[PDB]
Amino acid sequence: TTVPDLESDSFHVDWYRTYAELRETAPVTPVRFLGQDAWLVTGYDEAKAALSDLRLSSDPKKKYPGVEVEFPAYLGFPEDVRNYFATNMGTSDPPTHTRLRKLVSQEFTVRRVEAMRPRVEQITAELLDEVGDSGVVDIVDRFAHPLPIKVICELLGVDEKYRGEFGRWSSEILVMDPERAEQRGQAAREVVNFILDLVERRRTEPGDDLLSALIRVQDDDDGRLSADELTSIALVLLLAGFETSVSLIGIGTYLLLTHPDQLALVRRDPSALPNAVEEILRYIAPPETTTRFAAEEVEIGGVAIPQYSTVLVANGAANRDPKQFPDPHRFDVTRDTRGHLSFGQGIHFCMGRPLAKLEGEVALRALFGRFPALSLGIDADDVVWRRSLLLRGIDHLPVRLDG
Ligand code: HEM
Ligand SMILES: CC[C@H]1OC(=O)[C@H](C)[C@@H](O)[C@H](C)[C@@H](O)[C@@H](C)C[C@@H](C)C(=O)[C@H](C)[C@@H](O)[C@H]1C
Repeated sequence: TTVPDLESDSFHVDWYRTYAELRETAPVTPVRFLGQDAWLVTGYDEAKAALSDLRLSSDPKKKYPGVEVEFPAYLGFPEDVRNYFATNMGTSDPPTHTRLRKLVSQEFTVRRVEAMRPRVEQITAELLDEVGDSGVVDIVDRFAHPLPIKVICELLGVDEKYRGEFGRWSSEILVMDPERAEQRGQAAREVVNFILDLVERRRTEPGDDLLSALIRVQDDDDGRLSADELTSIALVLLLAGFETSVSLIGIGTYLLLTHPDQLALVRRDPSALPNAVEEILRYIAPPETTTRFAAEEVEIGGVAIPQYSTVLVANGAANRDPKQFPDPHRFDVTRDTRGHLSFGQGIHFCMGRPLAKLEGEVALRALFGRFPALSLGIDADDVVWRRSLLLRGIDHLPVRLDG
């Protein structure tokens, strides 16, 4: 009877209990969000099927007779701005998707990511060197945020003097508040103008960075990245390239800090960090929901999703489905996390997984290694969770360097 409003506090306050209640009733239920009807998928089997069903399109640019396609994530976005944000792998369906992903896969490799390991370690050490030996500091502004932003900038050839503004615009983009739709759309245009210039500079002065490489990437069959494709891929790589890791590092720091046994365990055993990263992602997936558009009627979990429906796959909620992950509310750094959906599922499976695990592992290892008595600077229940279903995270986290 009562259709859930994804804007309500129920989805930002102890929201996993809310997901649990829904999943129990119907793993595929109708919901309201940003003034339109949608379907929320909270069951694991259902979410995995949904992401595996190509009839559920990822392309917001496709047009359908009498329909006005509206992806929640592009709230306040002019059409040209949307196109700049949506002409990449994550916003494409095969065959376009296939060639774009393959072309980008030729340069965004494990080798290139591993080559960065030394940089990630040095950047991590320099940031930690600067916070001191004691007292309180905001681990986000001083570590979780600056590390990923510097790494992605180095990967995409973004000179130092051009790194002080986009962080602000990206932040605004993560929140989908109807009240600030205009400010959100304007932050998006700034990002677009920033990318257009970056591409211009890189075309004019090539380097050994990923963007320079993508500008040259080609293949007999796949062809190459068109100007629009190159610009849009660069844009997403920039944002998705750091915001996710910022969430991972912040949430991971908070989780380990608020779970004595898990904290104590990690401090005693190092080789437990890698799986901890996986469990941190399973427990509180940054990309809580991922959007899809039903190009045809699609039945998921026995529910007929009508054609033209907006579908929100609750990746995060799927990771807490007790049917897939027993005692889903227990943060256990030793649990077998195989199968979680925090990196997606299917053809759109995260392309940056290698880099994310590298950053998370290097960051958490260094932080908890450098400060053995690190502790939260506030009560666990007082942490402020970013109000976003697009990318969950923590934007301010006080910590006591010496306990
Ligand atoms: C912990 C960090 C990360 C998480 C949790 C994460 C998660 C995800 C998820 C859920 C998807 C699937 C989206 C969908 O199904 O529509 C995805 C796709 C993707 N991710 Fe990540 N990601 C992370 C880091 C990265 C990084 C560091 C980069 C860039 C350097 C990146 C680039 C991409 C790209 C380009 C895709 C598009 C895949 C495609 O459509 O073929 N990711 N990511
Ligand atoms: C504002 C809308 C966009 O969001 C962002 O770029 C966010 C900053 C990123 O954190 C998102 C959440 C990523 O981490 C991945 C899950 C998906 C990504 C790779 C896509 O391709 C996807 C089309 C995406 O660009 C849009 C949803």
